[PDB]
Amino acid sequence: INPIFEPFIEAHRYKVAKGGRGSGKSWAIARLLVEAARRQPVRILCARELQNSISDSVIRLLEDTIEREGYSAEFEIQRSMIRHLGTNAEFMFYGIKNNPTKIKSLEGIDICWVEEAEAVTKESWDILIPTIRKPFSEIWVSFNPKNILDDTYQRFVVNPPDDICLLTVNYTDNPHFPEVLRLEMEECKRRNPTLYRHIWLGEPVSASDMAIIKREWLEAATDAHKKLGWKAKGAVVSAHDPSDTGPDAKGYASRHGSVVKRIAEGLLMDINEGADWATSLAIEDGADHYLWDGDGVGAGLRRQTTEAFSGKKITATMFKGSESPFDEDAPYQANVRTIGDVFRNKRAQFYYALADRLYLTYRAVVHGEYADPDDMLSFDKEAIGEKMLEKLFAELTQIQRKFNNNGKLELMTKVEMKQKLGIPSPNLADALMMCMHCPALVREETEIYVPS
Ligand SMILES: Nc1ncnc2c1ncn2[C@@H]1O[C@H](COP(=O)(O)OP(=O)(O)OP(O)(O)=S)[C@@H](O)[C@H]1O
Ligand SMILES: [Mg+2]
Repeated sequence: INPIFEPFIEAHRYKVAKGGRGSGKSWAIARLLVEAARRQPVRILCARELQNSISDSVIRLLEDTIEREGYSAEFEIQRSMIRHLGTNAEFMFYGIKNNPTKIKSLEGIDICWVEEAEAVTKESWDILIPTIRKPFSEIWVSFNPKNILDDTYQRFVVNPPDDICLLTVNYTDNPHFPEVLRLEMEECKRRNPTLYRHIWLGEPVSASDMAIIKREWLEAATDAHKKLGWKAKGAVVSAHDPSDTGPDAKGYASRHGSVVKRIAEGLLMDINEGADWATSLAIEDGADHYLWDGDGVGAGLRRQTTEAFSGKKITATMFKGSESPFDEDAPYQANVRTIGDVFRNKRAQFYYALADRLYLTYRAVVHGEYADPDDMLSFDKEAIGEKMLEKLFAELTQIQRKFNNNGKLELMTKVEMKQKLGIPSPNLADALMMCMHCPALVREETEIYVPS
């Protein structure tokens, strides 16, 4: 029984163990709760976010603990209950999302153990915590941190309650760390060091101090046009990131003026299938302007792209993020500082156009500061879909500035991100970034004109 957990023996309203995989927190807590039940007539609620069947709960772990220590003859074991025959202590097992009503009605709970608590949503906490209201009752929590902004992390680490005993552990704190897990761990440490730190050292995902777009801006910008009462006006712009020859999904983004309407991923496609997919989406979206990344495997797509739009007045622009910024000799607008003095290249230029729109939108939504909707950006959540919106947000928050020896704004490249961060190429984020750019001049009545 790892001495690190000794503080959980003392009385505290909150006992929270956070750590990486194989750290021993589950075995330690099960052991302590079993020893408590042997000695006090405690009612113990074992809760989790989702319990689709009893096998998803800790009941088996508790049974194994009982048998391991040789306490079997002291207990009654049923499908969904464990009871001590001497104290009448009782364990019960419920999923919060499954049985919210049952949970609210439970009486006399002395200890609540929330396991796998990283999955527990704010709404679940808000249901569960008020029910554990007996004087001297305790809430025990074990979790492997996910994102620093997830409720469980915010609730117990960043903005903690009174009387919390917080322990942080990892596999190095587990004197019984088994070989099978050690092998997985060392394998991971070598293959993906960043992932290893998250999984095995229990470090939550959080924003780099070099990140350019904050999660909270993206949350505010979600349906900002509904929140603030404006609607989409402008051209429809679509963009395609053809990715590479690797596994990473291709990307597509489309907006109608300041309202983003579609974020799509292209899986198991070659370069031509991907271009066909993306140009078809652009047509379906009624695009006036289409861009695609020409810096890599996309450099040869011009003919297929313009062919796909034949007969339709849709501009087609090859975006090369490595090029000097668009309009680089023009004055920069937030002796004269030019756009070219500020941005190293187009990739930086348009990622900052995106970030600037998002920040303005954030200040409008959250701080009530006025801004022209044309300068904002809103995500139409119903149109895009929660699933793809979340995928996009997870990529956008990883886009990082890097040091630049001429004091220009420059971002880590997709290749660098994969190498350093151990993540797939952020192709949805790049597709969205590219649709920030509108270099082709057009009118219903006129030619397409591409100044340069
Ligand atoms: N007190 C102990 N005695 C014997 N073996 C232990 C003990 N504590 C941990 N272990 C072993 O270490 C392994 C991991 O412990 P766990 O408690 O399951 O860690 P964990 O932090 O809950 O892992 P995650 O986040 O579930 S993968 C167990 O499967 C046991 O094999
Ligand atoms: Mg565990």
